[PDB]
Amino acid sequence: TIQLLDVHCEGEIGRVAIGGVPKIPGNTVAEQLHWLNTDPKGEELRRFLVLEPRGAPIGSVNLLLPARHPDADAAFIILQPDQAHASSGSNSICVTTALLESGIVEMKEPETVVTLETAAGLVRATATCRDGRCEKVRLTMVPSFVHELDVGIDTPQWGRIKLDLCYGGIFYALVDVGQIGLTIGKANAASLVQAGMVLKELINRTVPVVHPEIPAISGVAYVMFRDIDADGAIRTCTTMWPGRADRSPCGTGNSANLATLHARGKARVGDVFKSRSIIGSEFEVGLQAETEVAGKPAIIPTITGRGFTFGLSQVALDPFDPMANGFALTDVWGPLAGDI
Amino acid sequence: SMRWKRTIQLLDVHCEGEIGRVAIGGVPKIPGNTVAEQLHWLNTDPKGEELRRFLVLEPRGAPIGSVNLLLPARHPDADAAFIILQPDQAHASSGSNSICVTTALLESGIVEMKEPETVVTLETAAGLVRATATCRDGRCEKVRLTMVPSFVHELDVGIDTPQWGRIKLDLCYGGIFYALVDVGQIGLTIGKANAASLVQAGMVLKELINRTVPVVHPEIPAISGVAYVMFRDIDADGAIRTCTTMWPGRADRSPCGTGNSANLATLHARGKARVGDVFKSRSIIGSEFEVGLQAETEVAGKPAIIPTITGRGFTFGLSQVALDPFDPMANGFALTDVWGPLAGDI
Repeated sequence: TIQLLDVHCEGEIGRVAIGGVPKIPGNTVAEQLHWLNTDPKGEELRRFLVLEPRGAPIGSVNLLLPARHPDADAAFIILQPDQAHASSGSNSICVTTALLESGIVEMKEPETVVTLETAAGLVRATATCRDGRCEKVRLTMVPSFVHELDVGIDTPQWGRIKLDLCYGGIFYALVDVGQIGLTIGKANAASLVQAGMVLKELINRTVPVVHPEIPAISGVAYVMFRDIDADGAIRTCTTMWPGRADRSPCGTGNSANLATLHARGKARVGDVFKSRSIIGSEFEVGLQAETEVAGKPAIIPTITGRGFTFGLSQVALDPFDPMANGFALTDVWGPLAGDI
Repeated sequence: SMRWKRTIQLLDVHCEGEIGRVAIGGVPKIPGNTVAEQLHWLNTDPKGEELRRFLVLEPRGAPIGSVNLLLPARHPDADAAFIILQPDQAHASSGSNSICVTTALLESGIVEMKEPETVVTLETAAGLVRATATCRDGRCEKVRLTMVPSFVHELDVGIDTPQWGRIKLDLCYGGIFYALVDVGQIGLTIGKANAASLVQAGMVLKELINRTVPVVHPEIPAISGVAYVMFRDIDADGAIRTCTTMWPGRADRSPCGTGNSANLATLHARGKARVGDVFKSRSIIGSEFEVGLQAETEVAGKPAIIPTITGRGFTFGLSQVALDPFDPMANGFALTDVWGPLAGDI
């Protein structure tokens, strides 16, 4: 069996696999990510865990893996219906929360520094702990940077629109939502997701991207729509294949967006912003420092959010289930589910 | 992790792809001294809605699957009682979920497993369901349910629709009320590629029907309203192809036991099914049940039948959920991206 702690971060589910995880081939976490995304056994495992009947169209499964850096408490990789991913703020917060509240990592009060090894690098997480509860977690995200601002693409549905290509631990296309004639709110969840899936297909087909120093991280993962609320918060809706919205404000997406703000002169070291998701849940987003990635101007972002352990689950690793290969349908998985 | 926490313990089972989580420990006391009373309570009391919402909506629940609350048996012949929690309401009856419950009771050992066969009597708000389980080496391989008395209310009820014009449906009962609709009338076939469009049609029809076509069981007032619109067809091999659509908008993954029970009553009324007959039914994902006509009977003086439904349950995991009314999202939530077109009414 695989043992999971079921956690949500600002409404976004991150199941944290804390026991019974199989050995994942690779001498680095980046190699393990590559293996998961290329080997048939990697596909089999992911499908088994994420698709029906064992998985749901919402949430990710975070595989805890052996740390390699001596300062890392654990390593992890994020499993989703599309692929394995290197990075995620909401899931890093879920992993931190699970590690501390399970006692796998010793909880110190008022703060515990937890170090998570990802394919993108080490994520340093400062957890505010009180009375055995991990209340919130401030992530120091990996160096984030602009790939290109104001990229134009032709769309049959909305004509020419512009997006920012950028990196916040995985690659994003950021789109001002007014360009597709929608607004970010709950009532538009399906239509926003439909637009995001059209854009992701177009972008993935025509706009290849790879991290200049980490070959295993490539392609635009998600299209994130952005707007501004009246109180000044960065409103976001990250669209995820085969078609659903992130329930959290999106840590990696905010990290990538913060890099665009900094490039435009709209954010500076020391600034703190609020970001709000489609459901109104919130993160604090900070610009901690400037840096460089392979000669490119870059930043060190911070993402602060809360994790809530809501349950425990154990899944039988029985490959004889008649539904062991897993399935999905467009009723609840989104418009591209037929491609699963 | 859960130290110091109040939890509900569940066995996670699927029946032909349809998830039935079975709550076997830490279920709160549900007020009522009959199961029908407990069903009414869940569907009318604020605390009932609170509990259901907490368990079935995000972040704790997903848009697929049901939560089956095991409850004390009242009837002297019953081994256990249960009620089905879904995003729309609590429901009296479910074929797939009765199979999940039986599987979980027997494999956990809560009910003693006998080989080659164990009979488990489940008490529902609709009546007793006899579950005859084929068992071997500690596994409940498959379950034949004797369903509650099923009957026709009216065949070929006409209804005007803006999209498809006037169409016909059968109003009937298989442990809950159904509108059964030949799927050619909406210009779609039942298949995985049409899941979203079938569900959209099912929801339009459910809203129209619930507004204009009240129904109530003539002897069990707690069971009322058309629960589901089920689309039906016949495959090339003669299987009864089904797609039951569930509010706020998804398809049953199973062939639908209660829906097949209601459909079998319509076949019987049409002279197309007799005592002893057996049919196969297939779901939108191609999973299958055996559907039998065991006997004729009467419900409140009306002609009825006793159907059987045979399918397989499979325990895929265990889960525990913390009952924490102080979670900031204790009220639960849903969105139209994954919950279907009527999710905004949650």
